[PDB]
Amino acid sequence: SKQQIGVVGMAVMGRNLALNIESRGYTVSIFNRSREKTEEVIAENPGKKLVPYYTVKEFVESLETPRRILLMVKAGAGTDAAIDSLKPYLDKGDIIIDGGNTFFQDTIRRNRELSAEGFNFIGTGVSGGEEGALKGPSIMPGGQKEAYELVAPILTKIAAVAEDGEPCVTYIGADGAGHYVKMVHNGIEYGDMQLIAEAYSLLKGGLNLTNEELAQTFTEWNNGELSSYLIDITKDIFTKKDEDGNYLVDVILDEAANKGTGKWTSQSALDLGEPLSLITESVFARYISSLKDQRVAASKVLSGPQAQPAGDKAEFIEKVRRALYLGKIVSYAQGFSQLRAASEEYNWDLNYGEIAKIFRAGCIIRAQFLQKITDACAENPQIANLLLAPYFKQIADDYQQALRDVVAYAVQNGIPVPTFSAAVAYYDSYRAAVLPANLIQAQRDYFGAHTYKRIDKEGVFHTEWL
Amino acid sequence: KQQIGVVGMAVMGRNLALNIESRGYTVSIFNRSREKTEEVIAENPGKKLVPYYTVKEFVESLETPRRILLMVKAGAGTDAAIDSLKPYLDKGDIIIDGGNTFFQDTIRRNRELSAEGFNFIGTGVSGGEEGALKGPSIMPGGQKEAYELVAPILTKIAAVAEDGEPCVTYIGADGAGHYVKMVHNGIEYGDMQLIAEAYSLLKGGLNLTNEELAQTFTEWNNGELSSYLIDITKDIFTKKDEDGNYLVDVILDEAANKGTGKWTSQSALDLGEPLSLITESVFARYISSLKDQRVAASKVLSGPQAQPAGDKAEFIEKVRRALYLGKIVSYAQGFSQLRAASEEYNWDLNYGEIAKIFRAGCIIRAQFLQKITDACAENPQIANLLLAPYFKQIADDYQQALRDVVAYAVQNGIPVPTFSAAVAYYDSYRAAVLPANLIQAQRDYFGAHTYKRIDKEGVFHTEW
Ligand SMILES: O=C[C@H](O)[C@@H](O)[C@H](O)[C@H](O)CO
Repeated sequence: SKQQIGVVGMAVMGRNLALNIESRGYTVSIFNRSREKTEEVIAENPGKKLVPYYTVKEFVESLETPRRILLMVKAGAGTDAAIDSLKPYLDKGDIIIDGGNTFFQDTIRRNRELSAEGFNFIGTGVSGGEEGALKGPSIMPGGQKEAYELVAPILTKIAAVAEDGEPCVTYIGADGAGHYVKMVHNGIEYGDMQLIAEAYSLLKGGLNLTNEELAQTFTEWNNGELSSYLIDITKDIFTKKDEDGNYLVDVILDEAANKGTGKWTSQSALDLGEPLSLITESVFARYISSLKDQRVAASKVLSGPQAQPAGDKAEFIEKVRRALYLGKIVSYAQGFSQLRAASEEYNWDLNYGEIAKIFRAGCIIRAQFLQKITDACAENPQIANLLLAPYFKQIADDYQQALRDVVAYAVQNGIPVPTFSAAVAYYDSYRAAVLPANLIQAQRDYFGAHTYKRIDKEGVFHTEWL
Repeated sequence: KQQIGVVGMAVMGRNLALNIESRGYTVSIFNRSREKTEEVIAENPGKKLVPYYTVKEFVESLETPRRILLMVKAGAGTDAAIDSLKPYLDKGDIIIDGGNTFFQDTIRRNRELSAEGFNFIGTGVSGGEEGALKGPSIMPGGQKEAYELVAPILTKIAAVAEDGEPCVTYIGADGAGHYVKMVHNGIEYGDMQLIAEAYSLLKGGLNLTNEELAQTFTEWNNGELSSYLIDITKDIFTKKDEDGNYLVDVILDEAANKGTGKWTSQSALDLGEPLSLITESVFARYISSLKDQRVAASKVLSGPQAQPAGDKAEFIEKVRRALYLGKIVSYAQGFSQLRAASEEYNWDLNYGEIAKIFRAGCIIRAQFLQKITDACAENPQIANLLLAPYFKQIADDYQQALRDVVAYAVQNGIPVPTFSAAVAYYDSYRAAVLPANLIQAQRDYFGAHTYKRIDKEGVFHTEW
């Protein structure tokens, strides 16, 4: 007997994807380079149609042809090694799906090489954390359309489904487009978590709310326009205690770790000429959190102010709420503008409304907010920036004063607000018909004879400033 | 024979050649295009410049160990020029690439050439076309022995600081010099953006005329802010268009850079360094380049107008203080990046010596660099310039002005990305506890990533 699909990589996401597939009625072969993990999965899941393999040769031979193999291995060297191991055992026409968090340029190279060798390849993002991998993640596949059609049925079976019944999987585009979209999802996730962290800093620093009051505040916010998976889990985190009675949030070390897709999104913004300030400041905020020993030392020598009077409690809470929602809007406007720049550079003809649609459920950034983006893109598929869409434009009209008030309060109080700060600076630069870049261009001409253009005549000019 | 030859007669190369000749040396010059070489000779009669029209004759014209300064445009024309030189070189010869080359390419070339018995010095040269001619800041990395062999020539063509010291020094091995040149360029983008925000605040908040802006920048240039960029800025505000109007007001506000301004920030991202100010400066150029989008958005989006500025002299002083403290933060971030790069690429950089060669010749030259040199002399392995006594004092005295300026700008609709980043960085770096505890809790909740605790050792995971 042979199984229908095989999964390589039994760390949590891959094991949970295998169990997700088996839960839809499929029989699944599994393999992992560290064999003891495969034994663990079998011991922990008696009764499920998972069949373990302990060599790659036997794993491949166990699959119905054309084979469908999903790889969920560590990005980079590990993924290339897994593919190189499978190759000698495959038949032309076999289907390889790389669902790891792979850098998109690696997928463009791999798609080229494997398609030339006659394999059907799909590089796909998978988002949803441990629970979404098990129950239904967002799935963003790229590659040749013929390859996607060979796996669309199974990907649809395992993907999350939106409340309107639409599966959270769709063909993203050619070659590396799917892994590029997964990277941008992770960059947006970094930005949403830093925005929430700044709201927490503001409520705790400005109002001295207790953890119970922070949980109540996030619960109320989750009942309105801010409802999202990240705010829903935050409200839970603030009441969790350990075996001794300590709130976990207060004993967890404030050193935010990362696995790269945050840095990759920002490095891509820098390559594409996109001003992706909010997600990039979120990466830098994780980086400075990781300099804990330096911060502890500096906290003992550098001076600063104390928090200023916050005024009426409910009014302050509502301003922070409005600052957080408008901050999100600015972060996503920057992220979707980057998706357009990447689509143009890499020739993907991305469908932005469809990307937002698959993020309505499954993924970590899931929220009703994604329907607001889906609808703005449906109305204007090539909209240049979400801030121009009526819904977003009007929220900015209504909420920008709260955001400005919150940033001024935080700065006077010494509470760091890198992303709320960045959101104001971006909104005020994007709407500015004239910026002080005229001076920067005059300086470059002065010290380096770089030439500049004029607003009243054609051509390039160079001046003797003295 | 000549002690040194220059390859590439575009403007930078020809100027370097004239600088060297100006010091008393005879210089062999060569160029891929016979024309430019011919053009150069004509323009400077009497200057000892010996032209060669073949790479072979060019190389044989040089005293061993040969010193060949390569000033072709950083790109693929560099590997082409080296490819053409190799067959005529002898073991021990030295190729010196003065292009604005990406440091990883210099690391590759230095490794490849060494294996073939040739030395390779990748060097930054800062100062502009004019600086190259009169005295640039020179930042060379590669084999130290090769550097010491050509150092007599470099020390005579470099700019000189107040204390008489030439603005050149051995930076470190392989690509260390081109890495430092890159960071100098990142710091230059940060200084220009900080000045641009000060201009925005003075013009939008106080409605200063160009004459008043020039007067203000002149006064600032007399004190601690003294710098080449502030000196040229007051000249720009004084420059009138041939019709009595100011030229800066008709320049298109689309800031270029040419695909290289992003390198410092990309390296910060690779090294784990929070280089927010310089990076926001690159993003400010990127958004200025999206002019069609900005004009479209300006017809749709709403915002506040400038708020009452209050006393004029007080407002100007607060902006001055904000500018100086913002520069301190930008350099603190940049020197911390130099330490992380030194560790990653194994260079054992001397930070005080790097600050010393930036005192003159380069675009960021300013009195300020001496304060950094002083701090590094006292403490060569200082983790961050904010910890040095002089800088901690300025931050204690000027932070309130910076905070007042950012709050004013935000209420007024005036974008201040780098002043904003400076406050956020200062308030994050001094914070013993940040809200990253919630981020770690979230990562453990949704992806079981585990977390550390402040009261126990080890990695923990919670069934949330
Ligand atoms: O937050 C950063 C995590 O290190 C990173 O791994 C991703 O966010 C991942 O998608 C979580 O599953």
